[PDB]
Amino acid sequence: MAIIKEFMRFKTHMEGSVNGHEFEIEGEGEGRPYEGTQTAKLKVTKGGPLPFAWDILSPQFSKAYVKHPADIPDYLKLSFPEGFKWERVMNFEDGGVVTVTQDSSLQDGEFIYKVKLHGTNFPSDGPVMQKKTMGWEASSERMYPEDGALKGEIKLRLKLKDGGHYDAEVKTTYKAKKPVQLPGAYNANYKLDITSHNEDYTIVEQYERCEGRHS
Repeated sequence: MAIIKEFMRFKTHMEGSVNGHEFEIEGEGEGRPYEGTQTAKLKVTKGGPLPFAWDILSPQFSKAYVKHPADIPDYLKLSFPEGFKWERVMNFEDGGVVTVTQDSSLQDGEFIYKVKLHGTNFPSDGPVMQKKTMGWEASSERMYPEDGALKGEIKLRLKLKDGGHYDAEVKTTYKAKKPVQLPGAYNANYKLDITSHNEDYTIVEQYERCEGRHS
């Protein structure tokens, strides 16, 4: 219940199910919220090893860490200490769907994230269930004010191991727990990398850089 410092830590917990496969993940991260950089270390605590591509989970692990110029109100930083919630749908090009709900708060000097995720309708021979993906390309989320919340739309592109790409259309609503100043439409430009992973992807490290700007 405080301020966002130049250096901030986070703890995260995810409960999810993908194609009937139940799991939980606990993680710890850190970064520079005003620089727009962060890292996270995630561990599968239940249901590992996962039978599907880690990549569908990585974008679910932190919008307080977006670099904003002074002219674009930082709605999601402004939401603290009480914080914000978001809800997302990812529609993959072969019919697979992920939905996610998340709550973000600031407690005792650290961000606390709680994530719930459903994935379903991934084909058994597709790249997610066959683990044939190799990270996300850099992307730009179009952010805009609507219904008193901040909305985001992204066309995400997953690289495939054997060539080509696999797309998801992503729509998210981000809502502060109390009214704070919304921005005009802008672009949130992300690069998310898996920096390490053990054999079976039960311990994974990620890095993300995100900066908001006007096009």
